[PDB]
Amino acid sequence: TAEQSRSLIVDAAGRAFATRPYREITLKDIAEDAGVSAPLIIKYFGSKEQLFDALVDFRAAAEIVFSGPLDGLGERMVSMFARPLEPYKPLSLNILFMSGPSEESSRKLRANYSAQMIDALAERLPGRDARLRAELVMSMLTGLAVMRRKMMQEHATGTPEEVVAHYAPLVQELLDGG
Amino acid sequence: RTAEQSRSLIVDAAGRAFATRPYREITLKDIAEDAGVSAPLIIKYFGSKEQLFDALVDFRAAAEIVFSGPLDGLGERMVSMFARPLEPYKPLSLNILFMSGPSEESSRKLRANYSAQMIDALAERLPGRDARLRAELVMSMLTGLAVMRRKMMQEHATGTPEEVVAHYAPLVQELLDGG
Ligand SMILES: [Mg+2]
Ligand SMILES: [Mg+2]
Ligand SMILES: [Mg+2]
Repeated sequence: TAEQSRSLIVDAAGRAFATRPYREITLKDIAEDAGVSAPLIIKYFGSKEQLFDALVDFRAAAEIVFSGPLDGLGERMVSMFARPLEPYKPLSLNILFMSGPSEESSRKLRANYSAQMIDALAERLPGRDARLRAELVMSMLTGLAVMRRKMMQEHATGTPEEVVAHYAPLVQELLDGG
Repeated sequence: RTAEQSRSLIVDAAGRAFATRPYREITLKDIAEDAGVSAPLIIKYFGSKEQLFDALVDFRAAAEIVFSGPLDGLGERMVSMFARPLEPYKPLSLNILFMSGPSEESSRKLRANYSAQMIDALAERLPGRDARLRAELVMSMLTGLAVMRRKMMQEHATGTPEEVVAHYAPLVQELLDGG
């Protein structure tokens, strides 16, 4: 029912917002990609703007990325960001890149990312400069995914475990503090 | 002023345009308007829109700047450059890439150039095993930092550049030294 359709819609909307300029996207485009009709996107989400708001609520992402103890969190996060996924993931940064002169959509995304992603990590870190360190962790993780998935693509060297071996201890140093 | 200074204005305006709007939505007229020069002047110095684009995505000068000097202390020097609070569309490498899309010719040439001129150029310098991977990870860290601070965070980026160096440069230096 809603479950299978909504997931198809969210999936299509994320792709759309992460790959095309905000100002170009219609609900009809999203519906066509989702294999649904536009009216039931309006039923479940109300408007394009509200659909966008759902896609820039980062609370679920933070629940996935920061799950579990700080011990070994570096390696768990790098594993996830080292997976060779689509060039438009993570959605956070890719939707941001597609904003352009859509200033309100960019503003909402950035405010939510700071509160729901960065601060969610910063709250958990021991020691001094927790906020700065959380920004640096997300710099490393998002920078890795964008570099590998978008800039390098097939040119990317090394397997995910090799990425983890080199990069996770560095992420873990930021998590641990000092 | 001089030819050299007209060229500087054009390159500045062209980089901004290509890093902020889709390739297809960019005209030499608009670049000229932003630069404060005439479009025929852009043609004199660069030949065409495509050739201007090719100049922008030639990363050899960027590599000379970013990888200059001994490997000793290079991490700190590199984090110092990428920690500066520059425009949200810099670095041009990534921002112009974001404006390209579905492995268009523009995108293919940009990526090939970045791989050879940036990644491989750094990798050739590194001691120890897995040099290409380590160069990719260094650039991941540096570009990730600048995009996060300049584009995502903006006014709410935390810390001065020296504070960023203190935490981040030793990590960059570990990858340079051996991984
Ligand atoms: Mg993210
Ligand atoms: Mg770069
Ligand atoms: Mg070597």
